Amino acid sequence: IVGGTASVRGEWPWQVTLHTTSPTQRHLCGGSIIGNQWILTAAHCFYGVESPKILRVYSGILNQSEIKEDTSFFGVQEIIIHDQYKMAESGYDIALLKLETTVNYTDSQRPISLPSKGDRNVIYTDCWVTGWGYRKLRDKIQNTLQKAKIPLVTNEECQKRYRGHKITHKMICAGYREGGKDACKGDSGGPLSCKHNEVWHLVGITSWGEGCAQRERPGVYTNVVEYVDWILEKTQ
Ligand SMILES: CC(C)C[C@@H](NC1CCCCC1)C(=O)N1CC(F)(F)C[C@H]1C(=O)NCc1ccc2c(N)nccc2c1
Repeated sequence: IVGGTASVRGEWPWQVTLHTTSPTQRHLCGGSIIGNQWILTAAHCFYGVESPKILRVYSGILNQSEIKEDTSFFGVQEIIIHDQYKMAESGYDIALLKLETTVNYTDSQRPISLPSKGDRNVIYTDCWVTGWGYRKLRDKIQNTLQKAKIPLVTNEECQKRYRGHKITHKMICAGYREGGKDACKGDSGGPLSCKHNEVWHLVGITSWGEGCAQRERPGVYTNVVEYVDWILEKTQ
């Protein structure tokens, strides 16, 4: 996250850190808890991932430095990538991880609600992006989970900013006209979380953007509402 601030423990309980362990352990991407056995993340996170065997899901993490060799993690049974997925920028940037066990929900591990039936035309004005990504181009993964509030921009506006890409109704964009606050490399797969009637909803999945916090270049997110039928198909 660019232009963000540190979170405090327990603040974003659906946030997970997805680690790879090949060739060595490191944070690969964010994700969100959407069910007891289910994490929603981005398809592009899996590019160099040989199989589910090398992955580890950590919940309840504030600082990456907390994760030690005795820190409990959830194994991944299955990575379900959308059948039409090809590359982040061409859309369908959505994956489910089916975990090897069911999370017992606690204060530090909670689900985030999908966008609700009946809420398709709701205007979300309290959206937040979270993760351990870069604070600049050519940075590193950050220790403390970062947060930044970011306004949604219309698809029309987003297309005018990305005239070399096909922005579709299955994407949603978010950013300030002057930049300064944005998601970045390593925030991939984490939530764009929006609070409506005091209930949080997973509105976006961090996907791609041109640079990070560059002016007039918003973040482009997977528009979760348009995949709710696909999610429910795979999770039932
Ligand atoms: C060629 C470009 C059109 C896209 C390209 N630009 C990044 C910028 C940072 C250094 C690495 C390359 C891009 O995003 N990605 C390349 C890819 F498809 F392999 C994966 C994807 C990526 O890095 N996802 C993370 C990301 C980056 C910038 C973001 C951002 N600025 N806002 C919200 C969300 C943002 C999320």
